[PDB]
Amino acid sequence: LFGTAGIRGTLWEKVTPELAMKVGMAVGTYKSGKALVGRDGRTSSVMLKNAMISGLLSTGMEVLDADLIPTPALAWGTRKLADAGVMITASHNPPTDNGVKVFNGDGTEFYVEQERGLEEIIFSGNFRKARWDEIKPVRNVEVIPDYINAVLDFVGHETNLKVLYDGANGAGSLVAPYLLREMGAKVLSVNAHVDGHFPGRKPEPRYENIAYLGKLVRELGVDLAIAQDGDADRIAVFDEKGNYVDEDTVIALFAKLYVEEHGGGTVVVSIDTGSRIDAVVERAGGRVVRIPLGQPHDGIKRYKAIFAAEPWKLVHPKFGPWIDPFVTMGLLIKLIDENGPLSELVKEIPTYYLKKANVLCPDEYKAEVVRRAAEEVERKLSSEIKEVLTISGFRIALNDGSWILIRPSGTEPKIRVVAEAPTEKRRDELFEMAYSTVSRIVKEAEK
Amino acid sequence: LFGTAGIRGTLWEKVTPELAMKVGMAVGTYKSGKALVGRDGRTSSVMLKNAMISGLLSTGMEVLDADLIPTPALAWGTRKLADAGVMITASHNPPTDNGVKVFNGDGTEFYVEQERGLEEIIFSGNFRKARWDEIKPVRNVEVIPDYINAVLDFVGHETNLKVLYDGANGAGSLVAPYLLREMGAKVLSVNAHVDGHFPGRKPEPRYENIAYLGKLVRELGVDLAIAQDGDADRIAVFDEKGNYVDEDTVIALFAKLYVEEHGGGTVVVSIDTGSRIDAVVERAGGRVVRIPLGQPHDGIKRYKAIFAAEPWKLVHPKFGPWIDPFVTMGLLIKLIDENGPLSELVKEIPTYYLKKANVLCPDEYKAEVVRRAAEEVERKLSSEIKEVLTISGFRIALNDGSWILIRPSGTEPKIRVVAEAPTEKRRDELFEMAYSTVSRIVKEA
Amino acid sequence: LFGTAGIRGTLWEKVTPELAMKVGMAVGTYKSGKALVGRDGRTSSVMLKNAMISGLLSTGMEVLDADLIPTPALAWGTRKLADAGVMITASHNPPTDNGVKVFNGDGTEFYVEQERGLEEIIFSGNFRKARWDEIKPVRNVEVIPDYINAVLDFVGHETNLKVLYDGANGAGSLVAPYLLREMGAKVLSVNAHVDGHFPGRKPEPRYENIAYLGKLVRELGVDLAIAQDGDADRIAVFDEKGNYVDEDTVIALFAKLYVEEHGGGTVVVSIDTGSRIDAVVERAGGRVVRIPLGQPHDGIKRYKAIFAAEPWKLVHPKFGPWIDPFVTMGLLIKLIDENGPLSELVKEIPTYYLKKANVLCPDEYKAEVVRRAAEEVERKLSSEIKEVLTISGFRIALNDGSWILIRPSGTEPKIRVVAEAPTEKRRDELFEMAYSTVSRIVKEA
Amino acid sequence: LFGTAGIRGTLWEKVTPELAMKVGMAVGTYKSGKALVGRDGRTSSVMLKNAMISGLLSTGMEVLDADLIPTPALAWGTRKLADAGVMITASHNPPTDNGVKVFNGDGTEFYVEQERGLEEIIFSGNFRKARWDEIKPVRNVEVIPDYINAVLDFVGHETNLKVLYDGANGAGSLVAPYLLREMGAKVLSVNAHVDGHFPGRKPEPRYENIAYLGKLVRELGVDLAIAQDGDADRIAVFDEKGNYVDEDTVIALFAKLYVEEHGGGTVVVSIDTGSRIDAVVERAGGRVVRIPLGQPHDGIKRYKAIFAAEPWKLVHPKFGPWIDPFVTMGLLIKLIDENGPLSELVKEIPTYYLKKANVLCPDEYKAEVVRRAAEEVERKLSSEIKEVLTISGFRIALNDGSWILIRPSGTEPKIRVVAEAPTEKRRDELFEMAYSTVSRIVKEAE
Repeated sequence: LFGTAGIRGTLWEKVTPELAMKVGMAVGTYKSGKALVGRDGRTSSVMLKNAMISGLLSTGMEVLDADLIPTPALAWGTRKLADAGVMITASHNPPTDNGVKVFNGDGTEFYVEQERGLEEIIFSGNFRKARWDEIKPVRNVEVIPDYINAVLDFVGHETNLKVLYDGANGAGSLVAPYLLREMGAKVLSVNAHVDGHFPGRKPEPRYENIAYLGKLVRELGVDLAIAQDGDADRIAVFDEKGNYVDEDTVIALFAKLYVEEHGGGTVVVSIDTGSRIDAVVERAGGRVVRIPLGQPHDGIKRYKAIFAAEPWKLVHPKFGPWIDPFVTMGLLIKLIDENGPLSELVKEIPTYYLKKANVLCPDEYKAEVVRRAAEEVERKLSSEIKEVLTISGFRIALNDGSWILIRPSGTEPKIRVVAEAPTEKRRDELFEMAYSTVSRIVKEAEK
Repeated sequence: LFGTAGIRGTLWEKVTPELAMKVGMAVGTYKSGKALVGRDGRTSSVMLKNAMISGLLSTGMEVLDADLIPTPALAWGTRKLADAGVMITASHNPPTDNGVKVFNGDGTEFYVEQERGLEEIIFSGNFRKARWDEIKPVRNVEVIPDYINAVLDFVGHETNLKVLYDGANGAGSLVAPYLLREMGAKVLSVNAHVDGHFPGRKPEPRYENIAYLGKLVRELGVDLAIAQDGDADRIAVFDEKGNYVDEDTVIALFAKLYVEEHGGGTVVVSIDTGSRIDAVVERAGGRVVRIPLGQPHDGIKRYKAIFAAEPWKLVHPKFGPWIDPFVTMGLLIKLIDENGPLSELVKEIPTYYLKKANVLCPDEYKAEVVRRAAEEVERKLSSEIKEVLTISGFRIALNDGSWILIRPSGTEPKIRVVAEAPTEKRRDELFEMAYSTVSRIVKEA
Repeated sequence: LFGTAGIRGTLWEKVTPELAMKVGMAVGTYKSGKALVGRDGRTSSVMLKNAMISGLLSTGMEVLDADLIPTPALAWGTRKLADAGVMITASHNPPTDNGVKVFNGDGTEFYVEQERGLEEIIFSGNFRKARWDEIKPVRNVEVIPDYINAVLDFVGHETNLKVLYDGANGAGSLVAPYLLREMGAKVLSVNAHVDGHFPGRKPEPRYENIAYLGKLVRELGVDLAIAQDGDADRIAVFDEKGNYVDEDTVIALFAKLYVEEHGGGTVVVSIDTGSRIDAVVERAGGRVVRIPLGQPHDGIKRYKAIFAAEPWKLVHPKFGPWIDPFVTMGLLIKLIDENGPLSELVKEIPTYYLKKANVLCPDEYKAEVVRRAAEEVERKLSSEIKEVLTISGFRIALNDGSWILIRPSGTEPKIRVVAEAPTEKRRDELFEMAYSTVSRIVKEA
Repeated sequence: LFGTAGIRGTLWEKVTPELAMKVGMAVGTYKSGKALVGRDGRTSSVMLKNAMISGLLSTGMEVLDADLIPTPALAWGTRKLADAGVMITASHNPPTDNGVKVFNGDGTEFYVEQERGLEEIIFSGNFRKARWDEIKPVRNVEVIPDYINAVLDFVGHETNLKVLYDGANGAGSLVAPYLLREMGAKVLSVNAHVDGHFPGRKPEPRYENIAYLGKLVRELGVDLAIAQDGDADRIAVFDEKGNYVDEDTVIALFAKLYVEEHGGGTVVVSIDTGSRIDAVVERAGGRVVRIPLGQPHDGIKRYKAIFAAEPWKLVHPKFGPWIDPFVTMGLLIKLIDENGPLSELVKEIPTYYLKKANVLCPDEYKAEVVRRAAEEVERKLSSEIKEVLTISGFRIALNDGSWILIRPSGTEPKIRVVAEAPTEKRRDELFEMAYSTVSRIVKEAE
């Protein structure tokens, strides 16, 4: 059931009312006391929330119903109010899809160990049943105003910046515009009316889904563009010139800020974030530990990290251990007002050049093909190896700051192939090697 | 799954979230358009309503959420607003129980065809599945105030009577006090805070549960007492003396007034309602048909009748097809204001005397036992037999207005034994005979 | 505008939407930050709450709207949530009336200088005005469940008692029956549906408005009857024998309880409470001080008291400064469960005999009549005299524990007369002296 | 208290909680039965709505609380649900201001006679007071989804057009995006999160507040842009090329559509809508009658009109006697899908050239300066006069389709001066004559 980022899938195939009721029933067998429930704007979300609540109620848990809320606010509100938290969302997936994310009473997403717990209870049907006289009444709660205040107290900044905010027709529309305006920003919102058909654009704030914003920034005269996904756990940014600031740069900006403050410390990033981060962290005298994509919070506990991130998701541990783009965009505005325009701050981040691509493989082979292709690429680059990470596929780092990721995704039946180098010519050289080496090996096992 | 009146049963045994959702899914596979959804105050109802609503939504039906409402208001609202109605309730059962009642867009409970249809669909697992872009938002609706206005306009009576209302800690507490006050009634309410532990009393307004009201009537100086079940589709009444006005006298009163205004016409009642009703209806020039316990309005269509009833449950078809105790309490008060105290109006209703007991019998041998027992009673009394009905067990009617009913039960494993006579002796004789005939057959096989 | 415990009067006469708006304006000129807003169930209370809320918002205060909650829950919620509280209510006044009560961030009612401060601002019309961009959104808050949990945690007692709860169709109906149920009590409720017409009875839980409850306690076999007013700040109790436990007996029971645990300590009662409190407190080695009818907490601050009370209104300082009958309720159940049936417990209380009546008197002839009709009775009986109190009219205490009270009413044009003595004779002779001493000096002018 | 379109003003100066409570007390003295109450997103709207409901309750009226709703949804819901309608809004004014609009049970705005009735009642203090036992409980109602269903039913059109919707941070944002999506439109919204600070732009959809939209239309490849005000009773449009379609062109598309349908009929437009209406109405065999600003509904009963409009505000009598930009945007999409791109459709509208400015005049003179100036411009144009309307200021129509408006606004120390002509030279020449004539006569009385 759980992938890397919760339970996610297409309606009727994987995600059903029946399952959502099973997950509530399992959350109230594994955990007890109070459950904070929230949902995103998808057409199926109220249907799945009513199932979830039916499930949670059946176990004797007191349900606190927050209804339509961004995921971060559900994580924050869970810490403040509840013993467990449940979010109805498929985040960045199309409107055919929904899912469930589960949170603990400290605001952290479920650990791998806790997910397997919940699945064992679902597979067994061994659910805690309340007596009739232990079934607690639902309590409606209003979290967004408290969340917005907690984010303004944390950020401690006033602005006059003009800001373009793109809400993907999602839960961020009920929080980001108001937060920015409270800070004294002049907000021009796009896709900031909540709509589960995602009429504005595909909700995932990939560059190709939000490219129009770069043009909007120049015409409008804004200091900064901010885009989100449907449950607003992601953040994407454009500068005052309408340049897309890519995800590694956004992370590098904060990785530098955090390490320089502390005069050092551990930063934790995903296996698939690049050398912009190692570059600015080492120069300022801290270190980088890489972990699998999915659990940026996990790294904080293990490595005592001051900052953790994956592409589009930063964690601000002094605020709390959830991905918090509301903190992120608040602090990005403080960075600009305190140091000058965003395009000049991105110049102080070194250029690397990434090139990724999927290369299709059956799920039966997947793992064999990666293991055999990592060995071959290592051998061909043996003169240049700095380190091989094995924690999530194979990340091969080279002496000059280049690296290759060869990794199977947990879901789709294919292999992820990333290469990054300090030059375009070498981005191309290494990507070709990695791509074609995987391509050729795939078609071997396929005959 | 469906008995006489909805799906009922105990939490976790037969009634679950899983089933509540499958029923929603079934209703939205069998019908389309709008579902009006309501619940009573049991501790499990919001949980089941959540599951139900998930069900309904998954089929592309547009849910209207009326939340905590009495069943008659759900029936009325279903006719105003929706193509189907669903009610989370077990009406008069203990706090441990809940269930679902399903209504059509004209306000009638499911007919047997439609119950079976729904049962097949659940068994099949073949539920209609909306596409993501056909799942409809929930609409919250406030029914009670419009329901109250509709009763008030139908009854068209102001009053100054003092009324004692017992809402059985249930859904009636949100409606009857306010309808009585709007009519002019001075209401003293008991058990009129909503609570699914039913702390005040067992919710079923059987005399044995509501008999304290008798003495309360005396002290408080009230004209009338009204008592209800947890979803408020039952009504029981006490008079100004504090005397219980049993369920046939109540039906008799309504039978009498309906057959008079008309100048005759048909009155459908249950197979277990006795001769108080036959007496007033023939005297005022009308006829009585009988059906099985379940939906009095089945009768109305079938026997073009002007009134129908079972014990506690009266239908006023000029208003609508559903059991409507809110109409009943409004017309009882109108009756009294126009004609004089209730105790006076009940003297003008012939006495008969009823004794009833249940004899346990396995759900398996029920048809078998009755069969023999009834033909034995037919033989032992053959000189007197005026009529035998086989529609629900056997109702053996004698020449001297007496009768014996020997009926198999539905949701319990017992046979139901009843006698009505015009004397305490002729009663005691026909019952302590009829009971021991069934009793002795059950002690063989 | 303010009397002893709030602004109150007749709709359209003294209390208007206009006044309700000016008070909101005045509160948010005198204070800043957050205002918690609550109301009782009177017909006019939503109209005045809207006017009140418009007032507060206009000053830049952040309004927290609790809607329909009892006064104690508003005072409790104010301490938890806000810088000021506002209650729309006239507590025990008839349905023709409403009012406002203003609370501080610690949950105390308006102190006199706040009252005067507020009145000058209203007369002046110089109200703080928010700029457009400082008017704050209303926040809806659910207080009752949290207030219920706070009271349970403080009473620390589960029971199995049967209890008769009479909510005067008022705000207590949404709270008492559920607090009693979560403890384990089997609640039988009367007048426990909210109704601003107060159909059940006069909302003031005077013996003669709630008399009927006595013969009802016997009938149902309850261990205790509890009655409140419409805002539920008041409590009145009958025992399992259906004997009215008069209001000093209740006070004395808690007096005894609070002083015995402590080993002495001081007890603030109002000037018109009797010798029952004097006796159980001295006996237990504690000290009794009298203050005027108003706010019993003024006593806790001044005299570091462990317990304050007036007739029908107890304060439990360990919980909070407000009159809290939800705490009284629960500690009284815990008393009975720990020391036996209530009728027994009221026997361990000394008996005195009380009589009172009102003499109509113009406002300008109150200051005059009393002082000069008290000079007189002070001289006649200056043999016995143990102490005269003049802090609130004249209260003449004798050496045999007897006493007389002549007092000018706050909010009505009449002189109040009270006599109490250890004996049936000594009582009836004092009341008849003092009552006709006034009546006579009235017809001088 | 009432100006053109309801009671409007700056917070604390004219518009107060105490005023809003008086207006409620007045409406429940002038009218009986049920009152539907709505508001816009202004920071003061909840404060004034609470005061309004307090007033209305005090008179025994049954209050139906629709909360935050656009004005057109309030007029339609009033017709469905109630005997009176109240809207808390200052519509297009800055966030410093608020206001009250009142509506009859048939969904018409209050007539001048009805406004005086209310003002007298407010000025006398003689409000109907309910007895305690007649104060009715407030009923919360959900109008928007019923309203969207009625507009979709009335429009009878499915689409796949791309559409830029600009909600000006206002009540339109809760209806227009959903009504467009349900028609099949691919909606990209700007300023479609409600906020009383109007952070996106000034909510009045004059061209100069919404100029940026024309630029976004091109970049984004949209077929149509639609911009509204704060209460969404106004509509403004840009075509697929980012061309601002001016308010007379929008009215004219619809005058022509309505007059071609009926082969004739009367169209009622305000005194300051110009000649492109006359061109398409006469060419299809209909006639144009003019009335003053603010009363476009008054045309329907008075002149039996099939369509009525003033700049930004169109009435579709067959749906209701209120300004309904939701019906408008729906019918524009239907127009475009059935006839071709918007830019092509506006080419079939004859070109006139307008030029407007104000001239400062003390309130004490105003009337005198306009009367004298109009007599003087008439005489100078005497060889050319088609018609001179006096119903609101002086509108001087010439034989060639040109015209001059000289009008004192009934709320400000200035005189409004319009001139339109088939040609640029004639525009300039006629505007030069009228502007300078008025400008001179002002300073003599000084």
